[PDB]
Amino acid sequence: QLVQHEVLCSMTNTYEVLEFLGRGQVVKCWKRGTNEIVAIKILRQGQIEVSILARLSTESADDYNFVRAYECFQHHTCLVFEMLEQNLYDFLKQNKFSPLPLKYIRPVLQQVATALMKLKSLGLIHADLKPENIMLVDPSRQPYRVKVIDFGSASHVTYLQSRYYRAPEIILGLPFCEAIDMWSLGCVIAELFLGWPLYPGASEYDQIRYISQTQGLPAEYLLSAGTKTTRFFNRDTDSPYPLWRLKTPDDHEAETGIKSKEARKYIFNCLDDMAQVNMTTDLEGSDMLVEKADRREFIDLLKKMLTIDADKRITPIETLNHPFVTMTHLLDF
Ligand SMILES: O=C(O)c1ccc2c(c1)nc(Nc1cccc(Cl)c1)c1ccncc12
Repeated sequence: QLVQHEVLCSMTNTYEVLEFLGRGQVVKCWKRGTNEIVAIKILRQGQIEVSILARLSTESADDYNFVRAYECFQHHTCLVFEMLEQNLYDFLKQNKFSPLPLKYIRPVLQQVATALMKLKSLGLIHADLKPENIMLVDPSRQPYRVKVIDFGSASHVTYLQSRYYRAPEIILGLPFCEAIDMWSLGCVIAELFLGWPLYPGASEYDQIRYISQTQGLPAEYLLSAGTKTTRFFNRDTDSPYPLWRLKTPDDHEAETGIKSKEARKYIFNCLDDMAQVNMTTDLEGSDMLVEKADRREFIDLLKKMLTIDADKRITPIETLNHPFVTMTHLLDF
């Protein structure tokens, strides 16, 4: 867990520490001799990280919108990163949790989907995509330019992801791949759209309960394959063709001690019902057709990212081709 004060020595530079950033740990340091401020992270989970940072060090961090890693050096192994400004949670919070308009959501989506495409091409799973792991480079001089950070959970093709952004296959204990990151991306853009997480479950039970209430139960063939399914669902009869039912909150609390909570600011009966919420009424004529068409494309993309079966879930390349991202739906105006 190390300690603090001032200064550290690289294999190629020297870094004076100025400020603690959070708990491995991350610290803000001055690249001595330059005008650069950098973020240094001080950590087998480190071996996997450095290797993946290495396999990406050869790729274009700016082109694919993932954080630039400069050098690795032991001192405890340290990792030097470019300094970013603000993660998406602090952005929303600093904005009093008001919705983000779609026109600003679109370029964030496009940059993160691009990074996911780069990761899928290298056979890599990020496994911790979430608003804290997406940072605005400079919200004032480069508005809405973002970098994906934190490959500490990353892996090549258990208990993964941050719970609000966790895919059904991880909740249920199914086989999985890089598709889990696309589910997290859907939860991220929905949250920018709402100003609040879509599925803020306080436990894995509440998480799959929220998802099931808005999207229906996962299909029987998924439930029957999951190693964790019976923690949250009962077979009302034996297979073949069990009648799968979600445990009720009272029943689930009774056998578990976990009390269910209500953490949602919005409860949708289905994802289509999102399309209308928080729209500007003042829009006149052709501007409102634009907005209504933008929202239809956005929920259409959102539903394909939040497809419960990972085999049917849209891929990064295909979202980069979706009209919400490309804006071909707006040419009809
Ligand atoms: O892991 C990385 O790749 C990683 C890479 C870059 C940053 C980071 C983590 N964490 C930051 N802040 C932060 C905020 C809260 C908790 C923690 Cl542990 C760290 C940060 C800030 C400014 N610029 C780059 C970073």
